[PDB]
Amino acid sequence: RRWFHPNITGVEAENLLLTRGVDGSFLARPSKSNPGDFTLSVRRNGAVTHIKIQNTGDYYDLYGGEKFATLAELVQYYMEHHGQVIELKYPLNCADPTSERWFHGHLSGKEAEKLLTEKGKHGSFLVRESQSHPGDFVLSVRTSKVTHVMIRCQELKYDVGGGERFDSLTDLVEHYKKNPMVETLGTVLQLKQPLNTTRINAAEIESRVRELSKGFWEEFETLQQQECKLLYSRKEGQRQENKNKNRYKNILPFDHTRVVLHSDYINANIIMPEFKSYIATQGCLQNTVNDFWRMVFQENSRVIVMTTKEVGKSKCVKYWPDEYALKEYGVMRVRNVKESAAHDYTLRELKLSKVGQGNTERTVWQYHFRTWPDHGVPSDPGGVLDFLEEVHHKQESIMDAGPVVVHCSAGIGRTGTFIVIDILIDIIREKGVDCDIDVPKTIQMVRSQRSGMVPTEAQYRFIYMAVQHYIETLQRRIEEEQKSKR
Repeated sequence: RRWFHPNITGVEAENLLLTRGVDGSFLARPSKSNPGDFTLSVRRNGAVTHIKIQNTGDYYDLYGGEKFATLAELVQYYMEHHGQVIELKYPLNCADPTSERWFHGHLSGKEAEKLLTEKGKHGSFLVRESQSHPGDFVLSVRTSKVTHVMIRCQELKYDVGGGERFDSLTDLVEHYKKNPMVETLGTVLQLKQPLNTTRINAAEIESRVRELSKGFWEEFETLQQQECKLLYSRKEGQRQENKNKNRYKNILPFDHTRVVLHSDYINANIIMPEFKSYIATQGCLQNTVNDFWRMVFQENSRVIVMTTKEVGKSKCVKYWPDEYALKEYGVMRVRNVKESAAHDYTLRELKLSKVGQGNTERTVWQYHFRTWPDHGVPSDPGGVLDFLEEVHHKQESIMDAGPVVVHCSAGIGRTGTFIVIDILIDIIREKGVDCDIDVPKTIQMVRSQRSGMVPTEAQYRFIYMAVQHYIETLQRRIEEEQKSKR
């Protein structure tokens, strides 16, 4: 993601496009006028146009245009499709390495070495600012030893002391990743993966949250710089016969992880924790109700998680019948047995069966979350955690249960937040308080299965807050089992 510039103004973007760019040149930058949103600065007829990209929480909405899952999918679309006519021809690469995984800057010699010893493995690397020589940089690689390679900045160009000269540190790292440096003793300085700083033991969660609260925006931006690596094919969703099956024509499921209906299409993806499964799907459309019940039956889904409220826009269509009423959705029959109302949710006991087959009947428990706000995320994660614990205990109670169907609007915002929290809290529930948990790495893993899961920093912070809250209730529980009470 070279076209994204994290620390530039609107005026700086115009100068960089007029002096170092041409007609068709472009870049992406965070909106300083409205935090959270983004701006697409494109050069046309020797003039710079700034187009607003609204990050609503559910999608990336181009002002007076189309809606997308990620900023990378927006850029990828306009570089090969029509239209705006404004053209996205040449991506203007960023010299700023601040948003990269491997960059640290603030780090020192002994500090980088201590982090590489415990957190690192063979091939772990980092780029830090030089202490003894201001302006220069240091590349520290683990291989079993830690090797330091100086990066000299000579006239805005970077080099290791010999060879090619690069415009940016990202260009230096990317080149030596493909062509690795050879040590004098025949050792190979492999740049396999950057040093993991985000990986933390679930006991030091409160301390990490404290650090990011003074932080969170820096960590989430680093994760957003990885969305170019998740540009998998979405051809099945692009089909003419599948266009109206999509709520948003560009937020499409990945072909390798999509749910194939054995008329085989549905905007849904199977989420597998690649280190309980989930079906991350969009909000039901009036023409996709039949396809939804085909998916629940085929995949043997027993728990449905509705993250959108019942009560001025449509996010999900009533795919279930009224209490005590029975409905036929093509070949599938749904019977609403009982509706249980809690303050945060509504539990609907639905009986799904194939028409003409009584033996195929199973109980599908639909959990309808209502307390979620119209705009933004709640500050207290207690309500969501009590809901997910109830969802997990219902899922665990059923013997032959398939994936948990989770849906919102585009099936990427709330769906992504609810799935990631449930994955992370499942590790803490099974492996106890002492276990390794990585928030952005879990999101990136979920993101490789469905386009842009967890699109906002507020939703990213909410996961950290929900994980911290869940560990605290667990810690208080064990402490209470040891408490003298009367």
